[PDB]
Amino acid sequence: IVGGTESSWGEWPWQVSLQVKLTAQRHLCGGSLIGHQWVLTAAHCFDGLPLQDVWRIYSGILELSDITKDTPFSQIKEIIIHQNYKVSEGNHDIALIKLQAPLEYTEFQKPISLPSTIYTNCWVTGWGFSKEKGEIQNILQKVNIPLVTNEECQKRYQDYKITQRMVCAGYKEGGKDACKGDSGGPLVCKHNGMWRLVGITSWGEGCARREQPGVYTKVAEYMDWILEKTQ
Ligand SMILES: Cc1nc(N)cc2c1CNC(=O)c1cnn(c1)Cc1ccc(Cn3cccn3)cc1OCCC/C=C/CCO2
Repeated sequence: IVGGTESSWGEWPWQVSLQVKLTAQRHLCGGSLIGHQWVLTAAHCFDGLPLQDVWRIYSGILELSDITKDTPFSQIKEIIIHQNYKVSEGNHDIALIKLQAPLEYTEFQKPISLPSTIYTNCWVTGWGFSKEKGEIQNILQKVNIPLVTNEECQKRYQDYKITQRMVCAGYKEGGKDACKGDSGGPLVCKHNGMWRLVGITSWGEGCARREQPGVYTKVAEYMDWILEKTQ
């Protein structure tokens, strides 16, 4: 997250960290807990070698440095990458993860409600870079960013097709955005006093540049797919 600040315990209780354990262990992507046994993330998080039994999913965590061998984690039972996703391309950047065991809902880990509206009060969170050529951040970062219309987003990225299945968010003069390592995490907005998952963090040209909004997978346009794959 560029231009954000530190979050607090329980503030974003659906945020998870997707890590890979090889000799060393590292955070690769964010995700959103959507049910006891389901996490939503970005398909591109799985672009690397499809190694077996390396992923560890951490929920109810604030600081990456607090993770040790005794910290509990979830494991992957199944990865469901959207069938039409293609590597190095934007469309359908979405994946479901079924966990090996159901997680309990607590004060510190709870699901984000899925969307069924002009959203105000939208936030993006994660442990990604705080600047374009940066590094993973230790404490979960948060930033408040306005949505832009798809017509405006398309005007900013005339070199790509911004589809109705994407949603964009950014400031005209930049400075606040998601970045590398935030991929797969949530873009949440308020409605009726309740948080809803509006987007999955996907892409931008650079990070936080003026007139270059972040591009997110628009969750509402994947609800039929989510319901089909989870039932
Ligand atoms: C979350 C995030 N935010 C920003 N601002 C930048 C980020 C990021 C982090 N995002 C990634 O690193 C990343 C890797 N693959 N992808 C994203 C998929 C992707 C999505 C969209 C597009 C362009 N497009 C827009 C509409 C249609 N197409 C391209 C994609 O992949 C090509 C390679 C992506 C490289 C990204 C480097 C910078 O990464």
